Amino acid sequence: GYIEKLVQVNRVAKTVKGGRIFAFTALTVVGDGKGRVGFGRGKAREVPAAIQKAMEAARRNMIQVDLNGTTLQYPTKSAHGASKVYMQPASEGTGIIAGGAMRAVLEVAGVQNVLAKCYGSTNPVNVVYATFKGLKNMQAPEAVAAKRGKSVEEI
RNA sequence: GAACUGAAGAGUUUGAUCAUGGCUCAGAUUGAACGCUGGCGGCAGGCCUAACACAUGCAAGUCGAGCGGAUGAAGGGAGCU
Repeated sequence: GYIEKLVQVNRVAKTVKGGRIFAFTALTVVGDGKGRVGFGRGKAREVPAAIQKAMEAARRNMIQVDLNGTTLQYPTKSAHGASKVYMQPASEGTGIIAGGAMRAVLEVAGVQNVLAKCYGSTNPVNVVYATFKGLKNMQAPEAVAAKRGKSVEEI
C-alpha cells in the first residue's frame, strides 16, 4: 500500500588508474499516501539495482506529517543548503502546484491541494531535504495550544 | 449573500559533485507581418511608416413668417376665336 515515486536518476563517475567507472544514483520518495512520507538515496552500478537501493533506504527513514486534511495547514518557508522552498495551503480543487522535484514529495505525503515554489538552487536532492524539513516541522493547531498551555481558543 | 481561489520548472561550465552565475526553452498577448492552407456566420478591428504630395467627387448650410427686386402660375376678362 506504499506509493513510490522516482524523482531522478543520475549518472555519476569516479576516475581510477585507467578509464573511468560509472555509478548510477537514484533518489526516491515513499509514503502511505495519507500521512506518512520518506525519502532515500541509493548508489549502485546499474539502474535496476540503483532504484531498488533507494527503496529500502527511503522506507527506513520516514516521519509523520500532521496535515490539516487533504491540504497543508499554514504557509511556511523551509531552507536547506542554498535551496529555499515556500509552501502555502490551498483551497479544495487545485492540484499540486509545485516543482517536479518536490511535486513527488507532496503528492506521496498525502498533500493534494497546495501551492509551492522553489527559491535559490533547484537541486532535486536538496529541495527534497528542504520540503522534508518543512513538513517535519509542521505543527497541528492542538500541538501549538499544548505548547502555550491553552485550548484551541488561541485561534 | 458575491465582487476571489492564489505562486511548477528544464537544458547548459565538470572525469563526476555542490554552489555561484549568465545564456536558451516550455506561457500569455499584439492595430501585427511572412510562408503553407482555406467553407460559413456574428461581433469587432483595419497606414503603427512619409504631420509626404495630392487628380477627382462630396464633407455647412439654412431662413421669404426680417427686407428689396426678378421669375412671374392657378384662377378670371379680351383682339383672333
